[PDB]
Amino acid sequence: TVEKSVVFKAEGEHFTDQKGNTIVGSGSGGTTKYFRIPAMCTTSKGTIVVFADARHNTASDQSFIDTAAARSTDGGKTWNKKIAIYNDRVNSKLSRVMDPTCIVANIQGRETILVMVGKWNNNDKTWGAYRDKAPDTDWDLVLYKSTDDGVTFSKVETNIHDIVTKNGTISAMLGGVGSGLQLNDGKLVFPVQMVRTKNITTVLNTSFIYSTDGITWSLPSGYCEGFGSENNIIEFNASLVNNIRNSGLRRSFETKDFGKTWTEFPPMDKKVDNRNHGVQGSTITIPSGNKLVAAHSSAQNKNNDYTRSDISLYAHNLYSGEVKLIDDFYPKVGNASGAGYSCLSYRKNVDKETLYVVYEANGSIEFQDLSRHLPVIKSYN
Ligand SMILES: CC(=O)N[C@H]1[C@H]([C@H](O)[C@H](O)CO)O[C@H](P(=O)(O)O)C[C@@H]1O
Ligand SMILES: [K+]
Repeated sequence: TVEKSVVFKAEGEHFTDQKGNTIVGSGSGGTTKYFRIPAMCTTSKGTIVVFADARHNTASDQSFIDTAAARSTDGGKTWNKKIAIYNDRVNSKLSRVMDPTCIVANIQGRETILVMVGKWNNNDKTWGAYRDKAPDTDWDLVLYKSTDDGVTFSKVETNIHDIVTKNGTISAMLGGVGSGLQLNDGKLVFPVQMVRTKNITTVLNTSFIYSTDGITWSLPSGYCEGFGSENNIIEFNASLVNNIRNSGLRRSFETKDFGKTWTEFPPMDKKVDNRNHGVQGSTITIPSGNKLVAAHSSAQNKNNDYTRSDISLYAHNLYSGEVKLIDDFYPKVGNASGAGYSCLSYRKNVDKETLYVVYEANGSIEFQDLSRHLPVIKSYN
């Protein structure tokens, strides 16, 4: 409802641990230093829930991180904040939970918010460097859920570690970043990225995990090419279509056999250029009559580097393959320490449609209401 607000302020937030003691970060006055990787979900009550890495000491990936959650019930004007998932606190310099992917769904009639993050404790190198073990012993992928509209989160005892181990060719797995989805048949789907074991020629692959109850998960038999691995999936008729990060042009593939084989999807394949290094992007579908339109956000990256400037909203015509820039909502050069990520959230509650975005803005996480752009996006079919 509000047009724009700051969800998490770099060097402006103070969080407390499980015992009620304040977490003294490296920010001014002992605040959390930097926020990254925003994920957002809107509920049937109109509640906006935002998750993000609370990188307490540094913006670097291998650092002390907790998953923060902010909840707004007044259209994004004010935010109630807290830590949703705490890292294990084994290593004060490296313990972390990171890269959230959320899903808002109705599981057997109960509206649930699921959040999945990767967890590490002693690894001091980038996750893609660990390929000797199946899986890496330092790694874990945890899932938390909220059944009270984002107020409290609880760990879900899942079989995810089991399926990865059983596969035997996966060193580590992570969510695609941003948001997953609930299919028409009710199944929950989390797009995933995976680092394969050393013997596999392809270092990274993309796929997804699915579940009916959110407790028992499955992995399909096939694998999609990895590229920059971060990705989102959308349901289009009887297909699952992904949108993957890649240095240069984004890639898009579709499965018509539920994860067994993937072929490039022309309407979205190589349509948006993120330039050097690539960036994570959010891709969701928006209904228009009895048709669908895909809305997407990622950085134009005008400096062709890690600054990832100009985080923009695009509309993808799934039928014709046309693409159009709808709005450059953050037309600024980002902080090379960590920038460019975003997450879109569309929802139609009763007769009210809303389109929101959450994105990285120089260490902080900002929110913008993009609903005014819906008529233009919805006409792209
Ligand atoms: C688990 C993890 O490391 N996530 C980080 C990834 C990852 O290192 C790369 O995607 C290579 O796998 O990098 C991005 P970015 O630096 O491109 O902004 C920040 C993420 O927090
Ligand atoms: K990185």
